[PDB]
Amino acid sequence: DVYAQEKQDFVQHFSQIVRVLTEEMGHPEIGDAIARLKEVLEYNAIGGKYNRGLTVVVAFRELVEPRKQDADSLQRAWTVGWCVELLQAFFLVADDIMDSSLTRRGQICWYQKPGVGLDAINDANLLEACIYRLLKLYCREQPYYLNLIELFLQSSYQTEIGQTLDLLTAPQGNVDLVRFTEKRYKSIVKYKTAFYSFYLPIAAAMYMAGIDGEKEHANAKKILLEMGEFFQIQDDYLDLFGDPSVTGKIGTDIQDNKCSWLVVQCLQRATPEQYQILKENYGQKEAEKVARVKALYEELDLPAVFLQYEEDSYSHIMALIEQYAAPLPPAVFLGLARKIY
Amino acid sequence: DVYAQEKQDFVQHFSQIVRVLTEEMGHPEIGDAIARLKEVLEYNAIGGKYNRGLTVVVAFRELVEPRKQDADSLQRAWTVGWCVELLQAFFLVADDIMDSSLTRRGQICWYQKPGVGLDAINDANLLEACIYRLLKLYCREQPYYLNLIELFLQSSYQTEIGQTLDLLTAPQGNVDLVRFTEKRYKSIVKYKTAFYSFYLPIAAAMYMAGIDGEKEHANAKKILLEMGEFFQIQDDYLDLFGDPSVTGKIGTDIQDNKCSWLVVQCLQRATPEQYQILKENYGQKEAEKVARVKALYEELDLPAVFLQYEEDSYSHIMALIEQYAAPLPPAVFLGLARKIY
Ligand SMILES: Cc1ccc(-c2cc3c(NC(P(=O)(O)O)P(=O)(O)O)ncnc3s2)cc1
Ligand SMILES: Cc1ccc(-c2cc3c(NC(P(=O)(O)O)P(=O)(O)O)ncnc3s2)cc1
Repeated sequence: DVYAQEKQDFVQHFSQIVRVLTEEMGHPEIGDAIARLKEVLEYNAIGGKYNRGLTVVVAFRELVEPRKQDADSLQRAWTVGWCVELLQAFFLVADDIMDSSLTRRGQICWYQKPGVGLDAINDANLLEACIYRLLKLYCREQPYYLNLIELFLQSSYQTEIGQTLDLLTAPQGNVDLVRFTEKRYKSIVKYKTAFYSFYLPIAAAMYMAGIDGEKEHANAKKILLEMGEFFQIQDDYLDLFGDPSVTGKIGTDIQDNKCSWLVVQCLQRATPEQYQILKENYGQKEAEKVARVKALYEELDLPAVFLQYEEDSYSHIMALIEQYAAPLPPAVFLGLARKIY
Repeated sequence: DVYAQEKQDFVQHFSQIVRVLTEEMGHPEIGDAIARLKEVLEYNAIGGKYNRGLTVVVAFRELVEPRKQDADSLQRAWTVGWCVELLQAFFLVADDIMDSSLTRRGQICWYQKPGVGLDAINDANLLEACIYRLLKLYCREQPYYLNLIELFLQSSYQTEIGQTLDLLTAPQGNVDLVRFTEKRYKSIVKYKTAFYSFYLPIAAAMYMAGIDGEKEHANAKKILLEMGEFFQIQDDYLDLFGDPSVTGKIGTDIQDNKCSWLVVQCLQRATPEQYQILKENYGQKEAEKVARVKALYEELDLPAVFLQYEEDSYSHIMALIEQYAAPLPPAVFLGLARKIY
């Protein structure tokens, strides 16, 4: 991976991110808050694979004439990559509280730690605020400063809108399948995950590289939102049919009344007898009642529909790279495609 | 009031704010989210006196040569005033959840409405996001655009930091009076309320007027943070000794283990017998155990200490206006002083 090359340099820069967000050394009065902020950063922004933030860095290598990769330019790319990870950490701390999740990456969610609770709401907002403090501290003089601020702000808004739509669509506690439509599913994915996950990191790299034209961004967006769509559809598939060792942790999507790609397809493909069997069994705790939905999906050959979808989507993404990548190097999109397929 | 003059024009502009944040008319997919956003705006940003947002407008009249008050400049001042109110609504929706409050302005807190609950966390973040959407929609071309974005972002961070400090200082459930010190109290007030309440609206007016020098801002800040300090100390006093009719709703500060100005003074002024009587009775539900703290304050003549403090603070604020207002018209600060004293 072009990712395992930049990784150590990215994780090591985190120490600097933290030092600089804590050192408010002129103001001793707020010392205790700043220590809490340190703890929030370290618990919530560390632990994952850093795919989104690393993408900022990789794409920045690929886009900027290598003679303009002076030590400070890369300082800035590492920082902006960390900004994407902090935005992510803000979303997830807050989502975990809204979902009443227990763990995140097999670790206890921050709001469930003894003594944190709902104070995590302020902590989450502090994660988000750290983004603009870093952008100012590192990128204030740069011609892309305002472009980046607007990008991060816009990425928050799109994600929050998507979250609202998700929350209206699948309220934990209300089995209503009439809400689970293909259009709604696509819409949730695009706003809630694809913009920040796929558009944001590439677009940030673009602006840092001086590539600020609206059409270029619109062109990169069209490719990258499609990738985000596929990426989430594959997550929904693996959640149930992923070999749970190769994958991670067993999936709870059906139990949670999620607007999964699977239930969406199931509903489109269903005798009126089938819809009832789903109305009855979907969103339940009972293992044998989730084993029964798994069998209704298997019986509808949705794994084959998925495999069929994964191939079609792969050709489509390549047609899109062909058509919309220029004048960015196609490898910017292709590295991403390779990681997700 | 120079405030009751601009008020109707400010409240009426809210309809436009809302129309423009809802009309995402090109994107029908997100219709349901946008309707939820409308409901969140209307429930949480309407209902108070609009003192902070109005200040933006009043100060903008006083600061800009009246020949530069074309209909669009005032559109923008009304919008930026509404931005300050939305920032406030973000803080309060989120604080109410963190405090487990029941009502806000005798009305049911948004997170306690049937069907909202912890989804209010996303709603709060949407309130905050609306600020930057309005700034973009109305002020994108203006030379003060970036200055305003940074001001709002900085005001969020200061407030969030203050909130952390508050939460560490007075955890509901942990009677620890060793944390309640004058320095800590002042620090909480300055970060948590004074910056957004007093500095922010004037500073926004300043930038819109073209007054962007760092020293001018530092000068206005020094006056305005002092006013914010007094304003909060007066709130803590009225909370207990306010005639509850003239004031509003009876005060629960002692019950809630708050870092009130009153307990801070009480602790400084206390035989070691007194400290025990406070250690025992502070933070309790029982009416007769809150009636007992009220009597320990009365017995220490803290109402006289307050009256003494209010006079000293009034002279100090006037000395500060004299010294630091120039070259802004002293009336910018004096209108505020008149409203709070
Ligand atoms: C921009 C960008 C680039 C790559 C990714 C990928 C995430 C991911 C992935 N994610 C897994 P993880 O590696 O266990 O985090 P998940 O935790 O998101 O369910 N697992 C396997 N391959 C990939 S590729 C996500 C976003
Ligand atoms: C910038 C600025 C300007 C004026 C104020 C004032 C708020 C306020 C006030 N606030 C009362 P309210 O009028 O009942 O909102 P509170 O709800 O804040 O406890 N009550 C009486 N006078 C004043 S002056 C606050 C901030």
